[PDB]
Amino acid sequence: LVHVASVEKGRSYEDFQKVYNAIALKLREDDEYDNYIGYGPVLVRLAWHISGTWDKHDNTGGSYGGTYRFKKEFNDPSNAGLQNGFKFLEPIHKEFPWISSGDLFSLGGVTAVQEMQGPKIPWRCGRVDTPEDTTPDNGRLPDADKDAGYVRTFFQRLNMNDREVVALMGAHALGKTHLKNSGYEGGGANNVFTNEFYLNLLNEDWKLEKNDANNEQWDSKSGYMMLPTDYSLIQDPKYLSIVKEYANDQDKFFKDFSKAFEKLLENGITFPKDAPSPFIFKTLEEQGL
Ligand code: HEM
Repeated sequence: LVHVASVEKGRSYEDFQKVYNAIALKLREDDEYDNYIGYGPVLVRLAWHISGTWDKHDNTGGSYGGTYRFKKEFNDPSNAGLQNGFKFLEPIHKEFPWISSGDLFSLGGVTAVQEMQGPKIPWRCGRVDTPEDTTPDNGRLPDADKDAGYVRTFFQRLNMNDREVVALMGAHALGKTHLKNSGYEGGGANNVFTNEFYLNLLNEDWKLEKNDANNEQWDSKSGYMMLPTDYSLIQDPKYLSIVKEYANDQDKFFKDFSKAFEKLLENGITFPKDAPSPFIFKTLEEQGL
């Protein structure tokens, strides 16, 4: 099964920079969402969930088809809460009806990472909407109550190795969990992209507690939390080494995250040899906007 990137007709870097800018300006404007976290974190999660349905074995799922717009995927219990990100992106799509849904969802994640002071994430256009019958079934996104061996095996389906997994998980510096969405009680939250997920794993005094949904999570007195799958990264000796690396090298974390996140958002897509090079968008701050 082959999905060939097809550039939206006549569009070029400047068109997509305009879409980036509209997303970034709305991120600035709609600042009260989720107790003043803003929409950044949920847009990153949305980009990951529309990509994380991919299966390397048959090239089903993945970001290309934009299938999150269909009820089966929109209503996946694993996607609870992401409707907020979809609703955020609705006026963007109305202003720019030419961008494909997969391009918009993935660009939302890139824009959020960069605007939250994260690394530059190169981004490629050309995802094409596919029909409702191409929507992947529920159950392809990962469980949080599991251990390191589960995480490692899960991410093999996405063609990610240990370093790529530990880098991607650093996005859990962002935002919070919400009991009503996922059965996990949120702790201290931020909307600035840093390597503090790794520092928190290594430096906090973690206690294994039960939350009000009767699920186990790791909590600290500082008010931070970790899922069992997060904490597995310091229980497994191979993951632990990489956690320590990223805790001690911000730039390395940024560079590895940027590569893994672009890869995640591009899995499943065949780019023609003459496709445009990846775009690196300027932030609002870099543009003086
Ligand atoms: C084993 C892998 C993973 C598991 C089990 C997992 C699970 C979860 C859960 C349960 C939540 C809370 C949802 C809610 O209650 O609102 C969450 C939030 C989040 N996840 Fe993950 N996740 C994983 C990997 C990732 C990856 C790879 C990324 C992106 C690179 C990511 C980005 C985020 C973000 C940014 C949030 C915060 C959303 C918000 O504040 O609304 N996650 N994740």
